[PDB]
This record gives sequence, structure tokens and C-alpha cells, in this order.
Amino acid sequence: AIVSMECKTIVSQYGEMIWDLLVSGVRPDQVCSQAGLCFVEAPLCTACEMAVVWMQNQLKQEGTKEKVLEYVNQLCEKIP
Repeated sequence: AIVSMECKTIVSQYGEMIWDLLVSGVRPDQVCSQAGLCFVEAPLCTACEMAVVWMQNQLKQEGTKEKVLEYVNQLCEKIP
């Protein structure tokens, strides 16, 4: 009852905000460093970071956001 409600509150009241933050919190340079392509100047570093910026932009898309929130919400409903 309680945790499920709290999960649903997160999605309904905070879900877009949280997703926005998840998306905006991604750091192309950090992600590209973990991929071994940037350092904490090579051409693949720059291309990787461009690719991550574009990944983040895909994640902002309405369809993607709505799919993610709906996925989470369906899981909230599975909390006993």
C-alpha cells in the first residue's frame, strides 16, 4: 500500500523532473572516458562526446520520456 503509493507519487508528481535530471546528469566526457575514448583531444573522444550529447537529446524526446515513465509506473503498480 504505502511504498506503492510513494512510487506512484514519484512518477506522477516528480517523474518528468527526475527523468529530466537523469538525462541532464549524463556527462558525455565521463561516459566517453569510461568507454576509453576520452581522458578525465583524440578525434574519437570528440565524436564520442557528440554521440552522447545526441543520445541525451533522444532521451528528451516525448515518446522516450513517456515510455520510461509508463514503464516505471507499471512497476509501481507491482509493489505489494
